[PDB]
Amino acid sequence: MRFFLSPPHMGGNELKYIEEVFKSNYIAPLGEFVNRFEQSVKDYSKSENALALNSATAALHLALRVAGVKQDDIVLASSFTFIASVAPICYLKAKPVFIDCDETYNIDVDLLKLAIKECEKKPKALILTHLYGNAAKMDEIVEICKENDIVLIEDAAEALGSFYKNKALGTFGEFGVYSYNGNAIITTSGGGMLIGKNKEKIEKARFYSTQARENCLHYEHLDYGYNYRLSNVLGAIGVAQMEVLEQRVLKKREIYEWYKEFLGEYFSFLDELENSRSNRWLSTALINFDKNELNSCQKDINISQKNITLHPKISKLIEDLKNKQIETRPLWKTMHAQEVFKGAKAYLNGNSELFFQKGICLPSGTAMSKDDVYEISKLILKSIK
Amino acid sequence: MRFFLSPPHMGGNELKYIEEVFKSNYIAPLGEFVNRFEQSVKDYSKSENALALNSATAALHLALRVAGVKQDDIVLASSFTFIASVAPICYLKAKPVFIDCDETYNIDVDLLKLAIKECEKKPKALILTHLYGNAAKMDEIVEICKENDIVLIEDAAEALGSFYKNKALGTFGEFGVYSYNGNAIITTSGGGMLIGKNKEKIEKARFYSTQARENCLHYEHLDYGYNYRLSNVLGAIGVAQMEVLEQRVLKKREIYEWYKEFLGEYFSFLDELENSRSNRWLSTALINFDKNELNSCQKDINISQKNITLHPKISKLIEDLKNKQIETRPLWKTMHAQEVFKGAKAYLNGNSELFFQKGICLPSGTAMSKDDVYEISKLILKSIK
Ligand SMILES: CC(=O)N[C@H]1[C@@H](OP(=O)(O)OP(=O)(O)OC[C@H]2O[C@@H](n3ccc(=O)[nH]c3=O)[C@H](O)[C@@H]2O)O[C@H](C)[C@@H](/N=C/c2c(COP(=O)(O)O)cnc(C)c2O)[C@@H]1O
Ligand SMILES: CC(=O)N[C@H]1[C@@H](OP(=O)(O)OP(=O)(O)OC[C@H]2O[C@@H](n3ccc(=O)[nH]c3=O)[C@H](O)[C@@H]2O)O[C@H](C)[C@@H](/N=C/c2c(COP(=O)(O)O)cnc(C)c2O)[C@@H]1O
Repeated sequence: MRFFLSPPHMGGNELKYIEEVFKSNYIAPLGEFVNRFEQSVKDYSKSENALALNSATAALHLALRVAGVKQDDIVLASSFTFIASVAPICYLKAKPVFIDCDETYNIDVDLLKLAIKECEKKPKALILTHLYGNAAKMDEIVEICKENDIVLIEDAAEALGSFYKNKALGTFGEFGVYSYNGNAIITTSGGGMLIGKNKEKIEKARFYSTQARENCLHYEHLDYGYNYRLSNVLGAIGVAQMEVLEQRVLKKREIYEWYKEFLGEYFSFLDELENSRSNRWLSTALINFDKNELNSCQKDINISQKNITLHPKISKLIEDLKNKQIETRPLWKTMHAQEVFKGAKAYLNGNSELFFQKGICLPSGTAMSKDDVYEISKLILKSIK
Repeated sequence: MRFFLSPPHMGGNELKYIEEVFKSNYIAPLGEFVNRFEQSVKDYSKSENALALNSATAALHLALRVAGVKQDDIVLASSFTFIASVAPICYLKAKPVFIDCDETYNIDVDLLKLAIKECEKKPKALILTHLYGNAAKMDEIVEICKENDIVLIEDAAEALGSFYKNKALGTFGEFGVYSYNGNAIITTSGGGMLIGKNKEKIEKARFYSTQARENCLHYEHLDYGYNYRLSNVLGAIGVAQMEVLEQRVLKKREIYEWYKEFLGEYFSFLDELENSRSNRWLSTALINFDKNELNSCQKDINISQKNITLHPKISKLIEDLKNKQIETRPLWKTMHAQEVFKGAKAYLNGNSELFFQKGICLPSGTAMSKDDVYEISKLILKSIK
């Protein structure tokens, strides 16, 4: 393939810091660059607490554990998301209630109110995805969660570098998670950060992350925990990648603006919320789309596996570009159509399914030039007419 | 500290292979060195299947999941072990039944038979620790598990490089796990390998390891999974470390033989099983110990948190050596005395608690010379008389 969605983009101080790790001989999930990695996420996000982990999935698992979610507790979540977001609900055997999205790709604010209202019992938490870097309607969701005493866990796994009203996505919730998996805006080759408001709670996540050891020489355990802690070698990568995070954000936004410029007449590019700044982690576009097709229903279902057919120009577009060795992908297939979540409760308004029909993820690698985006865009244009 | 239990010992091709990873641009939990890492574990262990993961804890979690352990299923396990071994029982909300150890530090064979006999229902699996690299009585345990249709999962997390009757520890069970955490005989700075007999099953673990995706472009999920997959950068480390594994094994055994030579008159060093080869991951020694103190009881309890006092010469020995900047540690404090496992069923014969009293983990780093071991040993001798 010539172009991937969002491959690694390295070329900083990664090797240099890794060599410092080798010199230290802390070849372990702890050490100076774990610490520095967490410092850098605090410096950037302005969250006061950060815990370097091996994945954002782990971060969410810990956020939920530390929030006191138990078996059969209700956890609200975004339907329009990647399964990692909600897999931890399954780990804790909590009961997921999935909620459709709005014009930002994120949980719809009125559906949220509906879903909470109709829970058979007070929901304990909400995992809010910020899909593709886009901010959800935070003042509203935050307030709703405050009003209902719902722990907000922002899943900003795709949204490191996104902002709403000058605040880092991740810093509104009690908890925030960022991914540094291989295709994230920056990477540790696999990694994550759990940030949060409560220093005790984060430090409790920290305790869980290293097998729930009491502070003593022998092994003493009042609870059970995990091995979730991030490798210091990978922490080094994290540090060097954090050095270019903002540069990456700035570039992903340029690439999106380019796509808009080359494809604007023929695709719909939904706007980020005024008073936000999406990291545009992937540039996405909707074909044959009118915003007034949104909210074509308001219902709750028990989920069944559902086959959703791509708009024909999307499936052709994917195939055409694949033949020219350009990776594109459908938008995330809603959890409300997934077999894994058979039986679980979901609120629909039609939107996530409609986005899956008409949407596409475009190559958004920050190593691409304008000319790259240009040649990709004209193959996209060739394909559709 | 001048000497740690088992720090990283690098100095091979680690940086070289990491640089190859950077050149590849697979800065992700997949790629060539993940693959090569798994190949090397197959070449060495002779297991036909290997799955590179971020920890041995993950490996065990997957071994249990894939074995079909469900909530409230009984899982037998070693008491004398590190909590990571049994934490996955907790993840699946299975019911642990812990079993005391014999003169090898591993599950006693008769107690095992007892515990199985008295289970309120057929136990689904057994997680057998091979403590400190030492082989448990495999022909017996294997047979017992076969007879009772118990899935044997060897926890060889500490025993990479150990053998029983010419077979790699890890390759007797349906599943085997190895750790490459920061203090293991070799390291990836955090990592593990799930090996096993059944290629389907291992590949099923593989599927779970990357979020349980159906093989298609869009995201389609019939089940939920994890993010457990190992980083390719760390895989590179694994490959280069696997190149010295046997050398390390050979060295750990030398160091043990040295400790025996310098401390033999004053400590008891229990022998590995004839027709085995322990990796001697840590050199361990028992003070004021007679083998006939073993099996001083045969009872089942419901666990309560129990304070076990070190033999005074052990606690003094630890303090004395700590003051000379040498790390020593007690032996692993049995799960049958841990608060976390309050209420759970445990079979005792006295042995694990007696080993905790009189035992010590000695510095066993493979970078140590004979002179190092010598100077450590005479400080040990100074301390005890
Ligand atoms: C391995 C990887 O990159 N995983 C991310 C990805 O999953 P998936 O689509 O299954 O992965 P693939 O694209 O098949 O993986 C191929 C890898 O090869 C790499 N690559 C390819 C070519 C090359 O030359 N070099 C290279 O390295 C790619 O950049 C990529 O990382 O796509 C998802 C959208 C991401 N989402 C994670 C997520 C979580 C959980 O984060 P966690 O992954 O646990 O940190 C929580 N919530 C939400 C809303 C999330 O979205 C995953 O982190
Ligand atoms: C981080 C680490 O090394 N963890 C291993 C260790 O846990 P713990 O005692 O809490 O760790 P500490 O010694 O406090 O960690 C300090 C780290 O700093 C490193 N270090 C220190 C000085 C230096 O200069 N450089 C340096 O890097 C050390 O080598 C060490 O790795 O000691 C346990 C005995 C190991 N056991 C794991 C296990 C599992 C699960 O394996 P997993 O860890 O999930 O791969 C399943 N079953 C069984 C029977 C197991 O035993 C853990 O893998």
